Amino acid sequence: DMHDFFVGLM
Repeated sequence: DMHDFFVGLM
């Protein structure tokens, strides 16, 4: 999901 893009920010 596009929201997963945040997990990659971590």
